[PDB]
Amino acid sequence: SVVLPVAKRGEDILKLIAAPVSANELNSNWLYQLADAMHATMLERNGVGIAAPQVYISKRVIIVASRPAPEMNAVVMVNPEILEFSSEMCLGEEGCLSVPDERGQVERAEMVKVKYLTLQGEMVETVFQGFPARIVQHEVDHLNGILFVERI
Amino acid sequence: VVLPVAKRGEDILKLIAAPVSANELNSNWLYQLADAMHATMLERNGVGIAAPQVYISKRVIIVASRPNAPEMNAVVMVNPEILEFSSEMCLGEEGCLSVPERGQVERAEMVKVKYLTLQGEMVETVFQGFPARIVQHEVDHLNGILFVERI
Ligand SMILES: O=C(CSC(=O)[C@H](Cc1ccccc1)CC(F)(F)F)c1ccccc1
Ligand SMILES: O=C(CSC(=O)[C@H](Cc1ccccc1)CC(F)(F)F)c1ccccc1
Ligand SMILES: [Zn+2]
Ligand SMILES: [Zn+2]
Repeated sequence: SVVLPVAKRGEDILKLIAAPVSANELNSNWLYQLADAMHATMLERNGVGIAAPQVYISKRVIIVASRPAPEMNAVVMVNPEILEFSSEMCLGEEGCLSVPDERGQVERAEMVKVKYLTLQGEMVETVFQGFPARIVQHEVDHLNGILFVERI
Repeated sequence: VVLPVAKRGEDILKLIAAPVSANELNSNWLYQLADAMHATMLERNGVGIAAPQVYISKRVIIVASRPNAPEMNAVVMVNPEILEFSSEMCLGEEGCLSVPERGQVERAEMVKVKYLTLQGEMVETVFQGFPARIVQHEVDHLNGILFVERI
């Protein structure tokens, strides 16, 4: 697997709205390869999530992978949409692979309901709670051109 | 896979693309990116393409001259760098997949270019005429410049 270089704060790739994955790209070796390189890069940097823009790819693909932090199976999400944010809020320390040695506290929704496509192109809707929810929110923020430092 | 192409107005096209790292050379990832760029260029009837045009902010281009012009084999260039521009200029009709306006643009008639192959071999070559325009156009994409800004 390839470990990819990661963009840092100050690079404007992080400030765009990433383009949706088109229909022809679903279930393609192009998309599987992209996701595998993201995944490998996330593991090599000890991240618990990653977004394509952070590897210079302005496409709506994220990975949510909470691990020590509670432990989940990693989930790849293509064109994710948060359909509902809870009004209940949780605060917690966040970091970012794109913002080396800078931590802060961000208020996030405690639960989100998210609709996304798998790499094959199947639609799934999943509710996230707690730390996994914060990860989803942070990564969707990356796809929209927002760093966490802007929500401190 | 035919990739969607960004259009003039989208910021992805104005960035300075980031160099491809050593780890990506000779990887299934890179070959797959180049294949997808190549297929996209063909489906849109282009003679070149640069990764930023398919939402990938990386310094990869293809140069693929053919009539409607010399016929060449498609060359994939990683981290290309123009080492020299001739002071001799030449004007030619250009179009762009991202500006779907044509225009008459002045280019260096000759360029000397260094790049990496997909396998990681470092290579140097000179281009003349239309292939040299194509190279200049695509390197401009890597530095956030569209041909309409040169008119
Ligand atoms: O490994 C990190 C480095 S940063 C990280 O994993 C971000 C994900 C994240 C961390 C904490 C809260 C929400 C999201 C990844 C980014 F920036 F690549 F998306 C980590 C930070 C805090 C707690 C546990 C682990
Ligand atoms: O299909 C086009 C439209 S554009 C095109 O192929 C651009 C490449 C180009 C064409 C002509 C001169 C210089 C560059 C592609 C771009 F934008 F991706 F780089 C075409 C134009 C002139 C000659 C042959 C074909
Ligand atoms: Zn981040
Ligand atoms: Zn162009």
